[PDB]
Amino acid sequence: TKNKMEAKIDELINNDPVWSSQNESLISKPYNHILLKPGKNFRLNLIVQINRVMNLPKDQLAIVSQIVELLHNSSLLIDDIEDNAPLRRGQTTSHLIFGVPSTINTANYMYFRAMQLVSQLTTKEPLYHNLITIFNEELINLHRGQGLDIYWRDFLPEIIPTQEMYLNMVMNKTGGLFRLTLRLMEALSPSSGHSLVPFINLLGIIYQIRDDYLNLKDFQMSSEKGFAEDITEGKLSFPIVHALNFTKTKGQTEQHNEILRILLLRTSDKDIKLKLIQILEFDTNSLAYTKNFINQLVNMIKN
Amino acid sequence: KNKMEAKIDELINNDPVWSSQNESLISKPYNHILLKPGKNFRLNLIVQINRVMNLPKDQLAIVSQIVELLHNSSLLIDDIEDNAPLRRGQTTSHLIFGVPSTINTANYMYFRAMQLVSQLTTKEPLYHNLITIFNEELINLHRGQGLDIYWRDFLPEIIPTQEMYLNMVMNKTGGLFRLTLRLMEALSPSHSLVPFINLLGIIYQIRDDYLNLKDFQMSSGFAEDITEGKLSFPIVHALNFTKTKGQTEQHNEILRILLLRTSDKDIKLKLIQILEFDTNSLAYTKNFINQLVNMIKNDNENKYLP
Ligand SMILES: O=P(O)(O)C(O)(C[n+]1cccc(-c2cccc(-c3ccccc3)c2)c1)P(=O)(O)O
Ligand SMILES: O=P(O)(O)C(O)(C[n+]1cccc(-c2cccc(-c3ccccc3)c2)c1)P(=O)(O)O
Ligand SMILES: [Mg+2]
Repeated sequence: TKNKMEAKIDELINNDPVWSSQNESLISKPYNHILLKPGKNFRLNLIVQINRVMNLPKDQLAIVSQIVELLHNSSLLIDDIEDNAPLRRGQTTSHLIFGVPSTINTANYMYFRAMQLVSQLTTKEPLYHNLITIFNEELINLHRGQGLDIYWRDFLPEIIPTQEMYLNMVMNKTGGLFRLTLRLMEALSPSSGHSLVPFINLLGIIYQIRDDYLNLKDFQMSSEKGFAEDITEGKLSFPIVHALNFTKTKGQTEQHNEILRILLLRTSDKDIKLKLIQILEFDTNSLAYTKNFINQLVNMIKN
Repeated sequence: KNKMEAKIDELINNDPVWSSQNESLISKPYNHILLKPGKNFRLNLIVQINRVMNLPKDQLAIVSQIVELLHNSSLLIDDIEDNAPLRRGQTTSHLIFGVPSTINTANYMYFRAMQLVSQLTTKEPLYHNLITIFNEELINLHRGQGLDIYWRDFLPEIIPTQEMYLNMVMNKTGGLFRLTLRLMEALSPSHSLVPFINLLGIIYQIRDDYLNLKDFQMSSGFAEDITEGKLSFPIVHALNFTKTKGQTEQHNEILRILLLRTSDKDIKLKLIQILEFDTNSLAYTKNFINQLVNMIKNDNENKYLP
């Protein structure tokens, strides 16, 4: 009724928005699905290990953990949409089950739920301001890194990145969550000089180049060891970046172009992928180059 | 191994490298939607509201920028989520730069927006209030958008009621109206205008749902909401009306057309004719909007406005 309706609207607009625990469950489906995947012990082991120097009390360490786990899982949900990945940790990808729209919305929602947890880290406004800025800064870096990686891949051959460009993209893309985890911890430390940022930056780069490497190496050694999905994706991986620049430099026009063509196919044909990998093995010698580059990186730490 | 060790050492000891060219690459999907008019009515509302807030112009520019970023980014994401081919008569960004880049750019702008919040003030208490406001309304916006998408993609599992729909809108459409307002109120150097902005938000969304069908009916507007299978205000009224009146076949027929995700003009017209001739849903929505607007017009004791 013109009265009851106005009264109902009046009561609706004078209250916070209504949100039930049922509503919360319904929209958390994409996120709950990715949680079932393993790998959480080591990222927690990373946090733990790192704490053996930061000395954070345990309730605080646990909040950092929650923050990082949400950001990380949300990134994976989105990354998989962005890469059109059919699988994640041996399971069907969330966007294929619940659809791209819900998966995108849920992942972004969790970015903000993570943000909200930052206030549970302190009651001291000065520290709080610093933690948010860190949060803000590394998420900004994560997106800058991912944005370049995606652009190079989706607009290939518009830009053939050099090894230097690739490494700057990784510092942003992969170093983002590594630095975010460490920087939050270093701002919380009750310690008493320098940070482990440079170290974490190097760990990030070794992590990413090794990942790029094994994606091809595992497939080359065994078709049932991996799928070499980085090729299907058309990714400008470390070994690919070396092959594309080597070929251009040595004047191997045909090879340079065949590398691009296979990347642009977004193919899942195993033989075509194995051909590209053997091109990197025997012609550009990108695999050995990458293997050696990883080792040198690793020696920079162990030495 | 030292020239290589040297360059890595230089890399890991510096802030990550990011140039203005890199910034340009990444902004392309956002810039594309900028060629979209309307920015003035959104800034108008900002300027008009500022007559009660009176923020110093310099602070008003930053709020306005935070607002533009969030609104444009949310539209880029909205278009991917609805698989929309057009936005303001122009091809949507994701069809041009692809879905991957558009999502990433839109998300990047949410964070650029967030960074601008820290420049509204250096006062530590207030800053936190501003972040909290920001955080809370984005959360609401996603909850609402999440629920809207869920009802659409799971139909016919859940048919919302008018009440459920109104709560979804308070979260979805009210989020950014309230974010804008609440920020301005928190910064004001001078009763809350939040109730008024919520109503404005509800009016804006119902009217949006209404016009999407009316513009098509009065002239083949494409009625994309039908193609999208959206639980719009008229559709929600038609579904619950036929269910209550026990009109089983009309109920099912509306569900069937929505589930078709059809671009067929004749089929879309058939659904509209059900709404006009069977449920009288469009006339019901027209009336419902008028009533909401009257709540503002007949606000003599100024309960809602200042
Ligand atoms: O093969 P994908 O697409 O699953 C990929 O690993 C996704 N990805 C993107 C950004 C960061 C990470 C990542 C990898 C390892 C550890 C972290 C991490 C996350 C949080 C805290 C510490 C470390 C992030 C992975 P990639 O970086 O695009 O190769
Ligand atoms: O027709 P669509 O799909 O572009 C749609 O308007 C998208 N949408 C979602 C959320 C908010 C808004 C919106 C519309 C107009 C103005 C604003 C706004 C946002 C911030 C500050 C002032 C105004 C938000 C639009 P809808 O809500 O999904 O119907
Ligand atoms: Mg990836």
